[PDB]
Amino acid sequence: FDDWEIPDGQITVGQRIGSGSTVYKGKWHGDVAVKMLNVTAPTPQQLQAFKNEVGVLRKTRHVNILLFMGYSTKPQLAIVTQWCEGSSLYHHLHASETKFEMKKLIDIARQTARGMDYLHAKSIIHRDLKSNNIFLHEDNTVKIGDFGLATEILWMAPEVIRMNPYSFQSDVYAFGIVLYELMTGQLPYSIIEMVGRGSLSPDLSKVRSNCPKRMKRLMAECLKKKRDERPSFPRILAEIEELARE
Amino acid sequence: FDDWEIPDGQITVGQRIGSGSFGTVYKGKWHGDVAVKMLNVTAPTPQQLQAFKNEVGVLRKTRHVNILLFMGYSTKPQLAIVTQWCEGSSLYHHLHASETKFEMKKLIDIARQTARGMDYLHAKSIIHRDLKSNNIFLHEDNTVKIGDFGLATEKSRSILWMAPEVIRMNPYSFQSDVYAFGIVLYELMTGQLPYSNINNRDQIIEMVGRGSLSPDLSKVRSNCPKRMKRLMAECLKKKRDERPSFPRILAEIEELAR
Ligand SMILES: CCCS(=O)(=O)Nc1ccc(F)c(C(=O)c2c[nH]c3ncc(-c4ccc(OC)cc4)cc23)c1F
Ligand SMILES: CCCS(=O)(=O)Nc1ccc(F)c(C(=O)c2c[nH]c3ncc(-c4ccc(OC)cc4)cc23)c1F
Ligand SMILES: C[N+](C)(C)C
Ligand SMILES: C[N+](C)(C)C
Repeated sequence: FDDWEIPDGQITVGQRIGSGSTVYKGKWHGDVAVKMLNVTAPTPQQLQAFKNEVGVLRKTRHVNILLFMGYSTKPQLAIVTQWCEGSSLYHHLHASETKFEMKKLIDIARQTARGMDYLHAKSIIHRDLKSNNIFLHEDNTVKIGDFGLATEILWMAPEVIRMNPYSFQSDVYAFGIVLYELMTGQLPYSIIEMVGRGSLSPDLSKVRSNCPKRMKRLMAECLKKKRDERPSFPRILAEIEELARE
Repeated sequence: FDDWEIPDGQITVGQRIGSGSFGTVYKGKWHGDVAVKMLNVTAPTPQQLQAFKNEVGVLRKTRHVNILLFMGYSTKPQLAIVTQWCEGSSLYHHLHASETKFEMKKLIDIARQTARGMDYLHAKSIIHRDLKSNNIFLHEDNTVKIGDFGLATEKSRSILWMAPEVIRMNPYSFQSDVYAFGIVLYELMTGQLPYSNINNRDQIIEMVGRGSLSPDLSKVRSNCPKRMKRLMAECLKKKRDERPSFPRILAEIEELAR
């Protein structure tokens, strides 16, 4: 707690970047990102829950997840992480329209899976995984974010729509959707009633022609309508590592 | 300009930033961060190349802290211009997208640095023609840098920033640059663009062009100092001959700031 607190005198909040689970670029012993949560003058109960989550993030460390640097309470709850100069995967794919070579697509998927596997090995469900939460850092690594505050549509699993209902398996389906994004350059269904009941699912015929057959199949496994039929991240990750070498 | 050429083997073109004046802007690497503007030209004819080289000729001799530092050019695979990177994006993005709220003193500072940049360009016989918030950049070090002033003679041979005589036609001049600067001041002091309520282009053109419609000065901040508002109005005069020059604009600002 205390040792991770970044008093508001120590940090310069800069340009507003956008919204997630509200994000600014900032300064604190170098560049950072600061997420301002929608809370000021927290009640003791909110403060407590917040301290609990910061308790989890404190102990998370992996090259493929956003590095946690500290939190603030005044004037607003906030979370500070390292800055990712390469914007988000969502921005790269659907806005600036960057076209990565298939090697790079496979690489991004792999790094994402490494971070997700790590989170899950740490008993952290993401619940919100999407191309918007996948940031590209200057060193060319990929960092998953927005996994904080655990205990507190295009990427949603059918069971998560037709209400837990969240689970590790629903995370896996989100990752399937990200794979779809990577291999079609598009978002799916480009509704709730139809995906929830399993008569509508992402159109896999759309995927790139040079997408390796094992990637396409893994995407399909991750996107299965009944969650028990989805592969865990340990197996997802091994399968990606095998095919990337093959 | 052999010495200013940057062959494609020396630059790593990165993420697309957007479409500025004359071309498309990417972030890149060349002995550090750079911006590269890719012009809409590949396989230039000898005449395009020559025109482009003359322009590089001007750019290589320009140097002022309130204008993008020219770093060099490429001819292949496509014509390109390379300049220093501005980590703070554009004035336009700050005021209108991320709705950053500057204190009045920074607003005045931004107006001032821009004036210093514009004054510099004009002292250099360079007409901007495209001055707007979209091409006024905020550097990491908190300086402002004007861009898109490259290629003057090629433009020679955005309606919201356009002086009347430019709309109702080459009617470009130093004075129309001045009118543009006035629109930036309007943006700075009102936090908004002019004619915001008017969802129709050809309306703005016809009326502004004829002198019956002009930016609404009643919308400017309470805390905006009288001389700044006055200067803003002098800059926006419909008759180009009644606009001050940048030497006068800059001195007026230097003076009201103190
Ligand atoms: C340990 C993680 C805690 S968390 O689960 O709560 N996630 C978290 C916390 C705080 C943040 F600020 C962010 C966050 O969004 C970014 C962080 N570092 C970035 N670096 C760069 C861009 C970014 C630039 C430009 C963009 O273009 C629109 C998009 C994204 C975003 C971030 C975040 F994900
Ligand atoms: C010597 C001047 C020659 S010129 O007349 O041709 N101008 C010129 C040349 C080449 C360029 F790349 C640019 C140019 O646009 C930027 C330059 N350095 C930037 N640094 C940062 C953002 C920028 C980030 C993020 C944004 O967020 C949307 C917006 C703008 C743009 C530039 C430019 F103005
Ligand atoms: C402990 N941590 C620095 C890895 C977040
Ligand atoms: C010489 N310089 C124009 C690049 C500054």
